Amino acid sequence: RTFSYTLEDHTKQAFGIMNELRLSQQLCDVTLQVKYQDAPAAQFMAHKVVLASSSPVFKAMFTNGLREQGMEVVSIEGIHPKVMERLIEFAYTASISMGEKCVLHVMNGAVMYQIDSVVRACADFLVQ
Amino acid sequence: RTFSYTLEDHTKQAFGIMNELRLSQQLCDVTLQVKYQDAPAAQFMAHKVVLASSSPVFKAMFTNGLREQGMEVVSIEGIHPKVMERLIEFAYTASISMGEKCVLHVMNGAVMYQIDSVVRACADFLVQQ
Ligand SMILES: CCOC(=O)CCC(=O)O
Ligand SMILES: CCOC(=O)CCC(=O)O
Repeated sequence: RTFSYTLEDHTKQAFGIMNELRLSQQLCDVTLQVKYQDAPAAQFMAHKVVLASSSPVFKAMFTNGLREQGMEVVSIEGIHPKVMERLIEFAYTASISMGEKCVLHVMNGAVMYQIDSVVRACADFLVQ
Repeated sequence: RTFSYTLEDHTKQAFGIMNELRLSQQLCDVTLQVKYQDAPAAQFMAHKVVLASSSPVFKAMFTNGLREQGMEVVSIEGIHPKVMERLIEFAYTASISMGEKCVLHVMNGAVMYQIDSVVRACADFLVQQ
């Protein structure tokens, strides 16, 4: 015979533990340093493979050229720290929540990293 | 006003991409050397984050002390490569499949790494016969 099993919500469970390690700042290999004009400088630790799984730009960024081993600090301009936070939070939880006055900004940052999922979601809200 | 959104199958999508990165050996930070008895040696590269998310044992051994961040080679003992390769494939696909005269072996390695999900499924197959 042959025996097969599939834990249905495993990915949801496994991703929740991935977010835990991200808040616990454990097993991280990248540090996003965001700098926007007239904005406090931010700093976001994350896992390269997790961001690469949610954005083709993060994936192409971390798999091309000479990459730092252990911990790679990546400088980032053109996106506000608050927007870079919601993007990471979506990648780690598959959920994104902002105010009415920031959907356009989040949508723009979503396009900058080709997170197509929250691009279309921001579109449905703006033109409701 | 507020806006909320939830990609329900996102976690399945991102895990599929993470399985590709494993099969392409890109961004991997651990290499598991599995030599069981006299079986032919085998190596499995993976991401410590993914393994820590599916196994509390892998999480404990990757998030304690000072690990040489870069590419850690870890020797695995007491488990057969065919079973190990399947536990890794479960961690990246959430699906496991093996033979009948075999459920005992992957249940042991699953118990060895505290993957309760597939431990109960194997136990519920031995009882049901
Ligand atoms: C330019 C900063 O404005 C924002 O986009 C704030 C982001 C947010 O509150 O979700
Ligand atoms: C000793 C290795 O045990 C196995 O993994 C058996 C594999 C199988 O029969 O499907």
